[PDB]
Parts: sequence; C-alpha cells; structure tokens
Amino acid sequence: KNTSITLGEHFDGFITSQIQSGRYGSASEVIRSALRLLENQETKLQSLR
Amino acid sequence: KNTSITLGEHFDGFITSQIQSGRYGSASEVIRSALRLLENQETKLQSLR
Amino acid sequence: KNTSITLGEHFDGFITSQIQSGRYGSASEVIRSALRLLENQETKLQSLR
Amino acid sequence: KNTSITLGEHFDGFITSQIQSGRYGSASEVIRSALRLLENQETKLQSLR
Amino acid sequence: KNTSITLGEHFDGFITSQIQSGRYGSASEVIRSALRLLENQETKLQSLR
Amino acid sequence: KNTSITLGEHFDGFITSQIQSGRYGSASEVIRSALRLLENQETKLQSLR
Amino acid sequence: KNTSITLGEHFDGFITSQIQSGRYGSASEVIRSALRLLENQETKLQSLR
Amino acid sequence: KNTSITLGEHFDGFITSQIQSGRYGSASEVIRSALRLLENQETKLQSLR
Amino acid sequence: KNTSITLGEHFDGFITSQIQSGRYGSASEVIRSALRLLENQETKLQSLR
Amino acid sequence: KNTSITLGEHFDGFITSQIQSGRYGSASEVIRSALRLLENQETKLQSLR
Amino acid sequence: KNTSITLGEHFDGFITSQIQSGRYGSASEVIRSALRLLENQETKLQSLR
Amino acid sequence: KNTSITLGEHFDGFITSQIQSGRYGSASEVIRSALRLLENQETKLQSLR
Amino acid sequence: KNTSITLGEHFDGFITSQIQSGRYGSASEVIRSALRLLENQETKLQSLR
Amino acid sequence: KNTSITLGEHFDGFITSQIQSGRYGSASEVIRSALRLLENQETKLQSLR
Amino acid sequence: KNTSITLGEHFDGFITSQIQSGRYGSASEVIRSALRLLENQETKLQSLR
Amino acid sequence: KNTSITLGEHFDGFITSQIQSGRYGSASEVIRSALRLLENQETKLQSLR
Repeated sequence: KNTSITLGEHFDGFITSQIQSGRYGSASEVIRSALRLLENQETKLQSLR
Repeated sequence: KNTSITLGEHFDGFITSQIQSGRYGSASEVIRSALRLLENQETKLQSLR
Repeated sequence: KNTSITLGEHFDGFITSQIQSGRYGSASEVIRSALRLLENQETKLQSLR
Repeated sequence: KNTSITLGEHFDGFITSQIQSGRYGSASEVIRSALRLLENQETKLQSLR
Repeated sequence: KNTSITLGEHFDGFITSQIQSGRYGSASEVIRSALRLLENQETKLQSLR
Repeated sequence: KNTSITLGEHFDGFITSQIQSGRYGSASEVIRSALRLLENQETKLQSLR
Repeated sequence: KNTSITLGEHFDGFITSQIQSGRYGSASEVIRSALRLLENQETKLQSLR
Repeated sequence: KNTSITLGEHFDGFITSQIQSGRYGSASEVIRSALRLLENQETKLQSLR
Repeated sequence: KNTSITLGEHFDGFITSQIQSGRYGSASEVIRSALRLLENQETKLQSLR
Repeated sequence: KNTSITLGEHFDGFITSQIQSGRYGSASEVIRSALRLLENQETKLQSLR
Repeated sequence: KNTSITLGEHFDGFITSQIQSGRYGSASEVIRSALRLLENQETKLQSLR
Repeated sequence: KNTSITLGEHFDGFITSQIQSGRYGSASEVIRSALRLLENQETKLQSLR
Repeated sequence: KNTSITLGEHFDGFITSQIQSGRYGSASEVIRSALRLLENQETKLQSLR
Repeated sequence: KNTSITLGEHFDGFITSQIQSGRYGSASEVIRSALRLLENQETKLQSLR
Repeated sequence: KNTSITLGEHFDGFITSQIQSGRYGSASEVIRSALRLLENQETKLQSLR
Repeated sequence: KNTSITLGEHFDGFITSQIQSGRYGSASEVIRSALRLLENQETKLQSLR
C-alpha cells in the first residue's frame, strides 16, 4: 500500500491528458489499465514458454 | 515525479514479481513500461481518428 | 440489478452516438455489449492462465 | 453523469469478480474499461467503413 | 418461428439492402446467417469457458 | 416495425439459451448483435475489394 | 429460378446435413450462401484482373 | 437427383456470366465449386472449435 | 478444344480419387478447377508485376 | 496415360499464353503444375478435415 | 541455350525422386517449376521495394 | 554434377539478371536456391501427409 | 554485476534521445527494455520450436 | 567510449547464454541486436505521429 | 573484393554442416544465402516504413 | 581463425551500408546476424523431418 514512484514529465502529462479526454477517471485508473495491459501481455508471453 | 499512489495488492504483487525476475529494475521501470505500452496503443488508435 | 454508475461526459456522448447509429438500442444495450466484449477477452485470457 | 442501469445478475457477478481479482478498482472502472474496449473496436471499424 | 421483433430502421434498411441485391431471399435468411455467425462465435467462446 | 419472421426451431432455442446465460437482454438484442457481427464481417471483408 | 441441377450424392448429403441442423432453411439457402462466397471470390479476383 | 431450386434472378445471371468467361463448364459446375468453397470454409473455421 | 494430354499414373490416380470424393464431377472438372487455381495465382501475381 | 480433354477456348488461350511467357514448356507441363497446385491445396485441406 | 550446371548429389537425388513420385515429368520440369517458385518469390519481394 | 540442360530464354534471362544483381554468384547457386525453396515447400507439405 | 560495453555513436545518440523523449529513464532502462524485446523475440521463436 | 553499466543477474546470465551458444560474439553484439530491435519498434511508432 | 571475417566456432561448424547437407555448395554460398535472407528481412521491414 | 572470403560488390556495399548506419559494428556482426537468421530457418525446417 502507498508506493512511491518517480515518473518523468512525459508520463505525467500523458496521464493528465488521458484524464482530460474523459476516457479515464483518475491517474490510478490510467496506471491500473496500463498495468492490466502489461499483465495480459506477460500472461500471453509465458503461455508459450 | 516522486508521487505516492495506493495500488491494489494484486498489482503490487505483480510489480514485485516482475522485479524479482530480473527483467525490470525498479517499480518505476515497470510502470514506465506499462505506460509506454498504453501510449503506443493510443498512438496506433488515434492515428486513424 | 438497479446499479448507479458515474460515467464521464465523453462516455455518455459515446453511448448516445452509438444509439444514434441504430446498431444498438439503448444505453443498456451498449453497456451489455461492452461487458460482453470484456468478458470474452477475459475468457480468452484465463484460458491460458 | 448519474445513470441508473439495471444489469443482470450475471453481469453484476462478473463485475464483482473483476473487482475481486485486484485488477479493477470499482464497478465504474470495469464499465469504463469495457466501454473503452467497445470504443476502440468501433474506432478500428469505422476507419474502414 | 413467426416472432415479432422490433428492429431499428437502420437494421431494417440493412436487411432490405441485403435482400434487393439478390444475394439473400428473405429477411429470415439474413437473420439466419447473422445468427450463424453469432452462434459460431459463442460456440468458439464457451468451448474455452 | 415489429417484423414477423419464421425462424427455425433451432435458432429459437439458441436465442433463448443465450438469454439464459445473462449475457443478452431480449431476442431483439441477440438478433441485433448478430446483425452487427454480419455488418462488421462485411466491412472487414469488402475492405480489400 | 426453378432449375434442375444434378448434384452429387456427397453434395446432396451435405445440403441435407446443413438443413437438418437448423442453421439453413432450404437447399436454395445453402446454394445461395455458397454462391455468395464464390461471387465474393470472383469479385475480389476480377477487380485485379 | 436433378434437384429443382428457386434461385434469385441475380445468381442466375452470375452463374451464366461465370460460364461466359470460359472458366466454368455448366451451372452444376459453378454450384459445385461454390459448395466446395463453403465446405472448405467450414473445415477451416471449425478447425479452432 | 479436343486436346490430348500425357498425364502420369500419379495424376490419373489423383484425378480419379478426386472424382471418388463426390466434390468434383469429371476429370474435366478437376482439370478446369486446377487451371482456375493457376489462373487466379497468376492474376494475383502479375497484379504486382 | 492418353487422356482426351475438350478444354474451352479460354483455357486453351491461357495455356498457350503460359507457354509463351517462357515459364512453362508444354501444355502438359501447365496442366501438371495446376494439378500439383490443386493437390497441395487438398493436402493442406484434408490434414484438418 | 544448353547451360552447364554443377549440382550436388543431394539435388540430383531430389530431382530423381520427384520424377519417381509421378508429380513431375523430366528434370527440366522440376528445375523449371523451382525457378518459377523463385521468380514468383522475387516478384513478390520487389513489389514492396 | 556437370550436367547440361536447355532452359527457355525467359529463365536464362531470369538467371542472368539474378546473377547481375550481385546476390547470386553462379547459375549453379541460383538453381540450388530454387531447389532449396522447392524442397522446403515439399518438406512442409509431406510433413502432414 | 558491472559490465563494460562499447556501443556505437549511433546507438549512443539513440539511447540519449530515447531518454530525452521522456519514455525511458536512464540508459540502463533503455538497455533493459531492448533486452526484454530480444528475449521476447527469442521466446516467440521457440513458440513453434 | 568504454562505458560501464550494470545489468541484472538475469540479463547477465542471458548475455552469457547467448555467447556460450556461439551465436553472438561479444556482449556488445547482443546489446546492439537488442537496440536494433527496439529502434525498429520506436521508428515504426514515430512514423504515425 | 576479398574480405577477412572471424566467425565463431559454432558458425564454422554450422556452415560446414550446411555444406555437408548437400543443400549448399561452398561457404561463400551459405554466406550469400544468409545475407540474402538478411536483406529480404530488411526489405520486409521497409514494407510498412 | 582469420578466414578470407570474397563476397560480391553488392554484398560488400551492403555490409558497408550496414556499418556506416551505426547499427552493426564489424562485418563479422552483419555476417553473424545473417547466419543466425539462416540457422533459424534451417532449424525450423529440420524440426519437421
């Protein structure tokens, strides 16, 4: 719980702009959806080997 | 940069397991790679419309 | 049954524009089709792991 | 904003299960992600016809 | 058999367009082909889960 | 409006069964999703020529 | 319309198998679907040459 | 044997035209090739599930 | 018209076994379908160069 | 061995044109290559069903 | 006309075995079909760049 | 090894042009690569049946 | 731990520009992501064999 | 020139495994191949926007 | 003309075994075919961009 | 060790172009990458028979 992360200005602006578009709610939503993408990709990877 | 966000225990464990495999260095690396994946998806999407 | 959702203005506009095409009937139809897509994605995901 | 939807017991259970997996936060998060999936499908579709 | 279904004006126009091209004979035919597609999808789905 | 169509005694059972799983609403909803699938298959196949 | 065609016993059995499954209604229906496939092939062909 | 089938006034012209190009023999030949195409599409699509 | 061909025993057996399946009618049908396949391959080839 | 086939003028012209391109030697060569193409198609097909 | 080629024993045996199978006539047939394959592959390559 | 075969002017020119591009050394190299392509096709084919 | 590598000036500038794009943090992060891509390509190669 | 970086024990073992296989000469070779792959990815990315 | 290259023992044995397989003539032929594969991979990369 | 081979002026220019781009270090690197590609091809080949 409560993890400290050091992101660049690029991804800060990216998260803010994703919030502005109305497609995402909070920054937690954006990061959790991106991590869902990454976890699904990794699960697809190890499904082979 | 230097922000604290409370993620679920599932995603905390996922990030830790990804770090323990040796592929990723820090949790910042994992979150940056996830954001890169999401940004590339969005770039492939909005390039059409 | 009888759930209250807080959707953004962007997603309300998306649902309305989907209804305007005539392909979908109501907002419930659009949300049900979206949940069907997500459930199919999950059923294809967890089939591996 | 403020939408009252009467989802079936199957979709209520699916939303609750996606919450319990730790991948999704709230029910609104699941519904927004499913709507994002449908929106991306349609954005890939209407780019052709 | 012999069921009353309120299809949207868009889908009514689509069924008429498919009929008047000569490729399909009746509205029952176009609906049966669409249901064949959907049943193939669902049978490929529930075979996994 | 409210078109009467003589479907086979097999697609009737399939529509009802798809309703029973809690994934679809009415028979009109299943028929509409199937017509959407046929329209999307059209748009994807007629994309070449 | 109303043409006499000598189809082989294999294709007669195939048309019957497609009919008695409930997915197709008449032999005209199965032949029309097959001709749709063949016409799509030829239209994609002669569009090139 | 020698089945009588009521095809539309459009597939009639298509069959004749395909005969006129010197690529097919009789109407039975065109119908047989189309049925072969449908059977092969079946064998290729039902290969997954 | 009225051409004499010197086919090997292997190809005579292939044509006969194709006729035995019921998908094709005569040896002329098999040879015509083979020439159609080769002509389609060529028409797709020379479309580039 | 020794097969008398009455090919249409279209296929006679196609065989002669394939001979004139310098890619094929005789008409029997073109017919054997087309039969090889059909045999490979069927060998790829029957491996599934 | 009349070109001298130095092939290994591997491809000599390969050409002879392709003749034995009845799929090819002479060694010229085998080599010309292989060169047709190579020319089609090269034409597909330079179709892009 | 050290065999003379009369190929068509088309294939002679094709081989010469392939040698002039600098990719292939001799005509033996070109014919060996073509035979490798055909042998790999045959290996992928007969591996099934 | 601690490995010395002499990369080209092209890759030096590329790594520095990837750091400057905000998508990557340090040079080690670019190297780790590239090695992840390489390992995933290897794994996808081993998917078939 | 002569830069020192510390990759994880995972990536150290990975580079050593790639060298002991004989495919890659130095660690510089493995890193340059990975950087080529990642540069291909990023260049395909930036071509859209 | 005349270039000196120090390849690994793995690739030395691989080239000698490819020569021994009868598929390739000399070491120069293996090297030229591998460089052809590499150039074709590059060209296929430039197909999109 | 220290083997000398003569590749064509085409392949000489190719290796030089790959070096001047900064992607590949030596000519040994380019040749080793090409040999890796060809070894992947041949290993995927021999896995069948």
